[PDB]
Amino acid sequence: NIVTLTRFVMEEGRKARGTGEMTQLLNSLCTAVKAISTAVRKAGIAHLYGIAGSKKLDVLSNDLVINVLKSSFATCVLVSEEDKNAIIVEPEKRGKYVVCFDPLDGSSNIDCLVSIGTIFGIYRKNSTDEPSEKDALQPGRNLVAAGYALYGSATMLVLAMVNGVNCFMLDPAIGEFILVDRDVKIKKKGSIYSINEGYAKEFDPAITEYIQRKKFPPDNSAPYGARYVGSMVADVHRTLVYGGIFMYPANKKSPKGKLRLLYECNPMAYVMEKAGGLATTGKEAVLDIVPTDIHQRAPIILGSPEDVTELLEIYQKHA
Amino acid sequence: NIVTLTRFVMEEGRKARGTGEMTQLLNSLCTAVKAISTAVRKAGIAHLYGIAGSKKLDVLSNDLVINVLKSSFATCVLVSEEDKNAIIVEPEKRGKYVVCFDPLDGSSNIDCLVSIGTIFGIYRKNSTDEPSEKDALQPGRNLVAAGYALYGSATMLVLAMVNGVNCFMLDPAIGEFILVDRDVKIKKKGSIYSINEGYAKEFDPAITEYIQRKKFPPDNSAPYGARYVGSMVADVHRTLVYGGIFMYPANKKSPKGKLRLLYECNPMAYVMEKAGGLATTGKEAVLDIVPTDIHQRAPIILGSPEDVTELLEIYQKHA
Amino acid sequence: NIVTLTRFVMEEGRKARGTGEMTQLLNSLCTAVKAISTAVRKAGIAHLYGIAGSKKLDVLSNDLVINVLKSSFATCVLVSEEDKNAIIVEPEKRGKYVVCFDPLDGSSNIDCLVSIGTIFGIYRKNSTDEPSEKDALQPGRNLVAAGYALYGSATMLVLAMVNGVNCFMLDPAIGEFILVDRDVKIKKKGSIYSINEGYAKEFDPAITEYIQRKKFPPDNSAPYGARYVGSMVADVHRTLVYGGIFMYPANKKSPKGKLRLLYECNPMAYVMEKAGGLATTGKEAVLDIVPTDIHQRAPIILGSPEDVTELLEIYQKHA
Amino acid sequence: NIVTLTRFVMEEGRKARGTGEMTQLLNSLCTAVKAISTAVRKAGIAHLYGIAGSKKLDVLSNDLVINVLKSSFATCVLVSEEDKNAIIVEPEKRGKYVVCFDPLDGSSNIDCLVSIGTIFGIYRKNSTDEPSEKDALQPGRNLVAAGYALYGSATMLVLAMVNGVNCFMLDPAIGEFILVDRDVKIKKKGSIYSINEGYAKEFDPAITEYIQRKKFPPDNSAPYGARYVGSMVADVHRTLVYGGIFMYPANKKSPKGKLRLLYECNPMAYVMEKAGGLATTGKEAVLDIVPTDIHQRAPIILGSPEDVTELLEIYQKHA
Ligand SMILES: Nc1ncnc2c1ncn2[C@@H]1O[C@H](COP(=O)(O)O)[C@@H](O)[C@H]1O
Ligand SMILES: Nc1ncnc2c1ncn2[C@@H]1O[C@H](COP(=O)(O)O)[C@@H](O)[C@H]1O
Ligand SMILES: Nc1ncnc2c1ncn2[C@@H]1O[C@H](COP(=O)(O)O)[C@@H](O)[C@H]1O
Ligand SMILES: Nc1ncnc2c1ncn2[C@@H]1O[C@H](COP(=O)(O)O)[C@@H](O)[C@H]1O
Ligand SMILES: O=P(O)(O)OC[C@H]1O[C@](O)(CO)[C@@H](O)[C@@H]1O
Ligand SMILES: O=P(O)(O)OC[C@H]1O[C@](O)(CO)[C@@H](O)[C@@H]1O
Ligand SMILES: O=P(O)(O)OC[C@H]1O[C@](O)(CO)[C@@H](O)[C@@H]1O
Ligand SMILES: O=P(O)(O)OC[C@H]1O[C@](O)(CO)[C@@H](O)[C@@H]1O
Ligand SMILES: *[C@@H]1CC(=O)N(CC)C1=O
Ligand SMILES: *[C@@H]1CC(=O)N(CC)C1=O
Ligand SMILES: *[C@@H]1CC(=O)N(CC)C1=O
Ligand SMILES: *[C@@H]1CC(=O)N(CC)C1=O
Ligand SMILES: [Mg+2]
Ligand SMILES: [Mg+2]
Ligand SMILES: [Mg+2]
Ligand SMILES: [Mg+2]
Repeated sequence: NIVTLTRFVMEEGRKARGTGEMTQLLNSLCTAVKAISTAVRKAGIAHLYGIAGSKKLDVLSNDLVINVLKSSFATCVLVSEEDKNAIIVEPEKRGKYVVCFDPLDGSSNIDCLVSIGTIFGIYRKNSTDEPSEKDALQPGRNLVAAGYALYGSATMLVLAMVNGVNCFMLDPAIGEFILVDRDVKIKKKGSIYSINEGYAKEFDPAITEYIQRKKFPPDNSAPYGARYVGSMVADVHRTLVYGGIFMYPANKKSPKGKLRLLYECNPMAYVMEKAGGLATTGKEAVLDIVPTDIHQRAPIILGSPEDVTELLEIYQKHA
Repeated sequence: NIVTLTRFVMEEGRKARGTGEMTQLLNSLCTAVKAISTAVRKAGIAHLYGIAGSKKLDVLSNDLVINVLKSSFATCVLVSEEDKNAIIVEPEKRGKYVVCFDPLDGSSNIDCLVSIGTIFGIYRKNSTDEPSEKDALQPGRNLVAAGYALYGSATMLVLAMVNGVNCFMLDPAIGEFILVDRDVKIKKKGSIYSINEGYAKEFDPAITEYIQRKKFPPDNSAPYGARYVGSMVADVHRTLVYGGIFMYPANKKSPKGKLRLLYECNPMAYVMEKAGGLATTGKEAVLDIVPTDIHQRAPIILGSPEDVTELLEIYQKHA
Repeated sequence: NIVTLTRFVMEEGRKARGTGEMTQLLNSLCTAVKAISTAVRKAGIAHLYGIAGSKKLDVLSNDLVINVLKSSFATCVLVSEEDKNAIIVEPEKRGKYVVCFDPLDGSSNIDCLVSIGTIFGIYRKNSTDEPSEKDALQPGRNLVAAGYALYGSATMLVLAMVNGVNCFMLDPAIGEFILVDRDVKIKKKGSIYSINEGYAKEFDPAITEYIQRKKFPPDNSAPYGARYVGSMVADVHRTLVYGGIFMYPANKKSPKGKLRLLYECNPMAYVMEKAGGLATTGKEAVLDIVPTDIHQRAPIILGSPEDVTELLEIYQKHA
Repeated sequence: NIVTLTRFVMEEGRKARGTGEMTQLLNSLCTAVKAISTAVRKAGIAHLYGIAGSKKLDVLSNDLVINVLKSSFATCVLVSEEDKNAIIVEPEKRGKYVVCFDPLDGSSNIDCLVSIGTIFGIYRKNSTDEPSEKDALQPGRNLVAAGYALYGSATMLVLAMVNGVNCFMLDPAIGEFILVDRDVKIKKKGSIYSINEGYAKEFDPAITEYIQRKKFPPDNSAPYGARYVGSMVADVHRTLVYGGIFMYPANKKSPKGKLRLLYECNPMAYVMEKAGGLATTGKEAVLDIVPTDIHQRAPIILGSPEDVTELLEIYQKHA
């Protein structure tokens, strides 16, 4: 039997005996992602170019996520990469979930048709205080659900929750995601490393050494191949699906790293851990950082455990 | 006024006073590419997964190109990356054009949702001999038309002919490509370099030196950023659209390079030259190589002229 | 706030405090209908016509409904117009719902591109006996849910449940139904009558008289217009949405009428009553017939109450 | 070999040795019709209903036809049901063709999801005068091409030209029409008659008699079935494809009939004659009427020759 995402979410919801609030939240997200995907793939562009005489994607994207999420009646605080402040949802529309998201990531690559994606993280609100931005400032270890949709050759939604990681391909003919990979586990050790080497001159010494190992294995094994798409979601997904390592460590231009903690790193740290991989800054597990700002950045190295561990040891060694 | 690809091909055809054979050829290709794109984006996958109880993409892809091209009644010799021998078309279906193509490229990246593409090159048959594979063995300088379709965030067809390079976005809602960039010119000098550094230990000395320049500019300018998707069509298109350099030089694993001369390098060499860029092996212009085998490989460095020229000078210097 | 069908079903489910079984059932149906719609509108037909070298719609249709419904884990007995016997679902896949449906209706009109549709009725299984066909033999008054999807200019799903009738337009771009008409009420009296007059010579005398009234109003009011598409779902939907009357009374060729009781008449009788209209055979309310065979037929007159009542009075008068 | 509409138009163009102007015209139309079809089937409606916070179909429809047709550079005078005056195209955009069209017909049926369609007729401009509305006032016998697209269960384009009638199904997955019926011939005699009987009290005496024959065959043959969708394009297409007769004769409300001569009747008269059928007002062949106003109406009876002839004889008899 074929399993759609809507059924998958619904059975899981039933299993956990939820009141169905989170299920509605997940149904919404899932709707939002289909709307973004159709917009990404440029359906209807001929209208912009005057086919009948007569918004930018990342703005449209953000607006779909915000409106559809408010529509779920399941959230109370949203954080979007696109908005300077946490969005507090209106009382009449308020539920218990806090959702951090990046509506459209890798848009420095929309002119180039580069694979892009949406990243989401979902927290339960615990405090009884009138909902506020501090509700977003929870370490990633407290995620209830997290994943991303990727708009690449095809569109996939990957959703990690307490019980594993699942990939659902979008069948754009019928507007339905199809379970295709169940209980996904990253391989222990990979063959690909993924970093922007253009920063070779700002790299710290453990990264420099690690890059040399990959190219000239001190033990005379096969050198890793290199891949760097420049879309976190594209690169992380290849990592998840094929193994290897993905790095965005701190550099002089970005001394606390470049990627964002709340709505890029953490979600991906979460998918990686439930898939058996690791996600570190080099000094600490990503998921254990207690954030202090909703747009805080962090360095991140993630992927196959043996690989991330080999780099951690090099950071350790450079005491 | 909006301009579709079908109208663009047709006006150009009219302008050149063609008998309309090449126009039919280009209309077919354009159809084929839409069929591949819908298959790439996985429409109808739910059927494979048993939505109603009850082929691989690159095989499907190849079959669409062959059948649609035969359908144009405009070709006599096809070369596909997927077929060991040139396909000679049947007399009743025979026209004057020779088409070299790669039906689906970067499929080592379909499990990973990596952007993939189709690359085509079109030659006129000149000899009067019964059509044969030697009809494919023409230096790329003799191309009449060439381009690629990219299946990335969105689908684009790029078509270069004697009079410039044009990009047409696919609007999947109505099955129509829309002219979006006219007369495209690569910038003289870029900021991105694109190579698989995992081969750092097989690289020849001009490549090694060039990579160091990009990372540590001897003149203290800004270091290039690195991008490597691992799909020739994705990487070349970013190059075309944003400038920079793309390299696949020879290595010990691949001593004559890896990419294919007839249906990957040449088409891209052609798009690059009509867009004002360069495409060299390091010793000679790609388009001037007289091929001797339909699956011959060549090293290729291509992109922005100042950039390719800086590398050529380093090859020259290492006399 | 926009309301999708998935959210609508889910909130209603929550409201009724269901265990979510019926919700899964309704989610499935809703999926099935999108798959049928894409097949109806002929996506992918080029493959049948050899675009890459190398089932009938109503068979495909039936198979989608059966497989997707089994997939819901919510049903135990299915009745399809297409299957001679009730389908008993397997124990491991068994739930409490009995679903009578017509997978694709008005296919005598697929060669002609006539609007066609899917009709469904859902009963709860009450008896404790090992599920069997008698579980389908429930008067329509016991329906829990019922409606149809129409594949006409656009695709609409209409769903009637205890609390009213709702119409959801399919947005085929994102595979999502959008609530567009809430709590739909048929108008008391209409201006259109819908019957196949080609049977004028078999018509009983109350129908003959009623047809004359519509054309030559004995009171000198405006004569009704006539519409007869020949697709029950098309004609009933126009009735629902614009008012008037729809008739398929008994004739010599079909002495108990032509339409089917379990999976055409009853569902439509149910939509009509919750929308404020009537559905009679001429002697009794359709919804009160206790069926004795799963493929039993019945005469049906349905639509706006004043209109159906005017015809009932004529049947009464012809004592 | 599969045949797309674009190839079909192009080969025919080649065969007739056209300069390719009409080919561009037909390519445009074909594009326009795909844009209308996607709009009809309501892709993107969720945007109207606020999926991201934040025109009517027949207006949109009209605008697509006008802009795409101007885009062909092939026309000089357009007549649309929607515009009070002929549209004269601008000199820089001017070609030789006159196109009469009805952008979206049967919209009195968009609330009801009734099958609707677009009807077009194409004339060559013969006079040398500065193009004007009299260029539209040509009897239908002078058509060069004519047909309609139908938005019904699926979308079909039917195109009649001097050499026969051809039907092309739209495959919405790839935005391509597929030849499915070649050289279509209506059957000599049919079994269906199609008229709005609600006008029984205004009908002239030959229509009244003809209707009685269909229901009570004076020769004791089988009575015709009745079908009346209320969309000219739906009813005419069923007629073409299944045979029978379609009538919209004059009534007191509409003493010169209701349908329009330039952009409904004539095109359909033309398709019918090239398919072997007839199209009469009852006194004269539709195609031979010399129109005097661009929005002139005419009575029309059309379909299978034996059938139209049986009605003509009854009009003759009622001397
Ligand atoms: N659809 C679902 N899938 C997986 N887990 C869920 C789902 N719904 C609820 N849960 C678990 O049950 C908790 C409470 O559910 P709720 O009543 O929906 O807020 C959630 O925070 C999850 O831990
Ligand atoms: N559609 C077209 N676009 C651009 N150039 C064309 C086109 N059709 C023909 N040409 C030029 O005219 C030559 C002969 O055309 P043909 O008669 O189509 O083989 C082609 O090889 C091209 O050089
Ligand atoms: N999604 C729903 N929409 C409307 N009514 C429902 C829904 N789910 C359940 N109900 C009502 O609750 C009953 C039991 O629900 P269930 O536990 O899903 O079988 C159903 O038979 C309906 O009467
Ligand atoms: N694509 C076509 N299909 C069928 N007939 C055509 C086509 N193109 C041209 N013709 C015939 O050739 C005439 C002149 O063509 P043109 O030069 O396109 O205006 C047209 O009016 C038609 O009679
Ligand atoms: O150009 P850089 O510095 O290598 O940045 C690449 C990163 O930038 C982003 O687009 C911005 O978030 C990421 O998706 C991607 O990983
Ligand atoms: O793994 P490598 O050796 O870097 O190869 C990448 C290249 O391989 C291909 O997929 C094979 O043609 C190209 O599209 C791409 O440029
Ligand atoms: O040709 P008839 O006898 O008027 O039948 C029309 C009816 O037939 C069906 O196609 C068969 O169920 C109905 O949808 C429609 O109402
Ligand atoms: O309601 P009536 O008078 O039967 O009109 C039906 C006709 O009206 C139109 O919608 C108006 O052109 C036609 O397509 C159709 O044949
Ligand atoms: C496209 C445009 C751009 O600037 N890049 C990032 C290097 C792209 O991929
Ligand atoms: C996906 C799968 C694979 O092996 N790679 C190439 C390194 C992918 O991108
Ligand atoms: C199409 C084909 C057919 O026989 N009819 C029913 C009268 C159609 O509508
Ligand atoms: C829909 C709405 C309307 O008034 N009718 C025409 C009788 C429809 O079909
Ligand atoms: Mg981001
Ligand atoms: Mg290749
Ligand atoms: Mg039926
Ligand atoms: Mg009209």
